[PDB]
Amino acid sequence: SEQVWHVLDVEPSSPAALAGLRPYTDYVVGSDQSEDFFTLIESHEGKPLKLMVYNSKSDSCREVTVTPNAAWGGEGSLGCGIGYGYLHRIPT
Amino acid sequence: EQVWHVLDVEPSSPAALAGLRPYTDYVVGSDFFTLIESHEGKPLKLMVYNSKSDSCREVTVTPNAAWGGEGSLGCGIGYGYLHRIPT
Repeated sequence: SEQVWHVLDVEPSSPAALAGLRPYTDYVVGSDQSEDFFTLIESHEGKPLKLMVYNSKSDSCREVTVTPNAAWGGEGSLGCGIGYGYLHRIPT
Repeated sequence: EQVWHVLDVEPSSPAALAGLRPYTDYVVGSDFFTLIESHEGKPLKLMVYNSKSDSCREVTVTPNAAWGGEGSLGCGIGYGYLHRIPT
């Protein structure tokens, strides 16, 4: 129940991108109020969704607002990849 | 028709997190300072030209006056182009 979802690649102009979610430095640590991430994203299709987001480089938490939209034009409803806990990315 | 030249970009600043490339990026869309202030703690969509790629891309930055540093972006900005010479 203390699950963390690591934001990976963020497509340009995706719901995720408009919300300001940052590839590989941001982690979704909760909504603003008991549900997991995927059913939340599902159940807020077309509706704004508040999220609490930890960033590793700034080492700090912030509020972010996202509207999932399966019709944004690409894959999914957010247009990002997501990892469980932490995936280790090597900048090359 | 205005353009802003991105200069120095501090490590771990909102501009850095947005992926602003120092000295080669130019904000060419969506004054700029007012727009920054009015988006304190809020994502701002920018259209950015880079001079190595000769291509445009959408960037999203989230200014943060509290980022712990001067301003709320933590980059230097010039109007149009500032002719800096690395020496």
